[PDB]
Amino acid sequence: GLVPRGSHMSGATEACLPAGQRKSGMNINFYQYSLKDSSTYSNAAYMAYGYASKTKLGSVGGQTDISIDYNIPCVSSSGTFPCPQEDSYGNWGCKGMGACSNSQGIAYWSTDLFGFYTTPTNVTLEMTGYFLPPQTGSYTFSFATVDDSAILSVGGSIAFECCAQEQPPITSTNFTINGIKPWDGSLPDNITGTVYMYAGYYYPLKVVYSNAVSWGTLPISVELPDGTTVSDNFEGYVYSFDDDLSQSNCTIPDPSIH
Ligand SMILES: [Cl-]
Ligand SMILES: [Cl-]
Ligand SMILES: [Gd]
Ligand SMILES: [Gd]
Ligand SMILES: [Gd]
Ligand SMILES: [Gd]
Ligand SMILES: [Gd]
Ligand SMILES: [Gd]
Ligand SMILES: [Gd]
Ligand SMILES: [Gd]
Ligand SMILES: [Gd]
Ligand SMILES: [Gd]
Ligand SMILES: [Gd]
Ligand SMILES: [Gd]
Repeated sequence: GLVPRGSHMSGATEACLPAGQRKSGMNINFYQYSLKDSSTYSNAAYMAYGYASKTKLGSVGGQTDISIDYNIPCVSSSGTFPCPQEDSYGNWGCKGMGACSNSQGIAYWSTDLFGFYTTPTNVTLEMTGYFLPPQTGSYTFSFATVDDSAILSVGGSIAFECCAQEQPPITSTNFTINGIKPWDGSLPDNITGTVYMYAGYYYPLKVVYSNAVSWGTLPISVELPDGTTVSDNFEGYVYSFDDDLSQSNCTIPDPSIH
C-alpha cells in the first residue's frame, strides 16, 4: 500500500528528534555505593532509578568511550601498578609483579572511570545519551561480562523521556539488557538485547553500572545491521542534548510510520 502498515500492535521502540544543539558523547552521573554491599544492586528498582536516591558524587559529559575496565592497584616490590584480574593469584600477587602488600577489600581512589576522581571499587554510575542508527535494522547490544551489576535500556519511555535526558530517572524496568547481579550466583558472559532501529532517529540510551568490591568490568558492544561490531568506542553513534521539555514534537512513538 501507499504506506507501511506499522510494527504489529505498536511494537516499535519509541525514538526522538531533538531540535537543539547536538553534543558528541554520553553524560555520566556518579552516585554513592557502599563498599562490599552485594545486595543493593540486585534489585531492579535500584538499578532502574533507585541509584539516584543516593548521594550524587559528580558527573562528566561528552563521553564516547564507554566500556569499563577497572583494575585495583598491586603495591609491589617495584612500585604500585594496576593488576589485570586474570593476572591476580594466591593471597595475593600479580603476575610479573610478585606479591602485593595491599588489601583487595578496601576502597581505592582513581580517575579510571571517565577521568572522574572517585572510588571505582564501590560506585554506581548512569550513562545517558541518544543512539543514532546510521542504518535501519536490528542492532544487538551486549555486555561481554558484568562485574558487578548492570542494565542497558534503549527507547523513549524506557531509557528516559525524549528531550528530557537530564531529568531524574524514569521507573521503567523493561531493560534491553538485564545484567543485574543475581541474589545467588553469576550471569553468563555475552548477555545481549536486540532493538530494531530506524536510521536517523535518536534513541534514548541508558546504562546503569555498579561495583561493590575491587575489579569492575563492563565491556559494551553493539552489532550493526550490516553484521559489523562496534566495541567500547561509540564515537559517531552517541550524542547528548540539553533538556528541552517545551519541544512538543520531540517524541516519535512509532518511527516505522513517521
Ligand atoms: Cl594502580
Ligand atoms: Cl609474579
Ligand atoms: Gd575504552
Ligand atoms: Gd580510551
Ligand atoms: Gd580503564
Ligand atoms: Gd581486564
Ligand atoms: Gd579510563
Ligand atoms: Gd586504562
Ligand atoms: Gd581507558
Ligand atoms: Gd512516556
Ligand atoms: Gd567487582
Ligand atoms: Gd550476525
Ligand atoms: Gd582503552
Ligand atoms: Gd543542561
